[PDB]
Amino acid sequence: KVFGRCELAAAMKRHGLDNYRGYSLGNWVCAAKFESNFNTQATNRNTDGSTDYGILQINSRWWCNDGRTPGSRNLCNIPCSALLSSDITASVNCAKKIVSDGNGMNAWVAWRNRCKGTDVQAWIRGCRL
Ligand SMILES: [Cl-]
Ligand SMILES: [Cl-]
Ligand SMILES: [Cl-]
Ligand SMILES: [Cl-]
Ligand code: NA
Repeated sequence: KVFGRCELAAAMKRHGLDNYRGYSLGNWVCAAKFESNFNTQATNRNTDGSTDYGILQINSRWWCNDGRTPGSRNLCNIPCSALLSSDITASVNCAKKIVSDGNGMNAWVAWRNRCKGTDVQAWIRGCRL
């Protein structure tokens, strides 16, 4: 599923991400835009052999099991394919664990390079929330 901007904002808000660990909703929407272009089915292979999955490009090296990343962990305790569903619940719960682990949203390279320090509220402007 390819979400619309406000559709995704509303789904993320319902799942508890607005101001989660101090990150306003616009941060999460911005991160999703530049990580996946709002596409739940996005995958990208990394040089170390891990793969990023889903709307928030969650990495198989630490967070989910895809059966092809030797020596990796599965800290969200999910198959990585669960992160590609049109239902973002799995991705959101896993993202909550990630953002709590210490480095906050810096875990997402696109957020660090393209959202951090910008007017992120613009990503939810106009939406009925
Ligand atoms: Cl915001
Ligand atoms: Cl772009
Ligand atoms: Cl594996
Ligand atoms: Cl933080
Ligand atoms: Na893994």
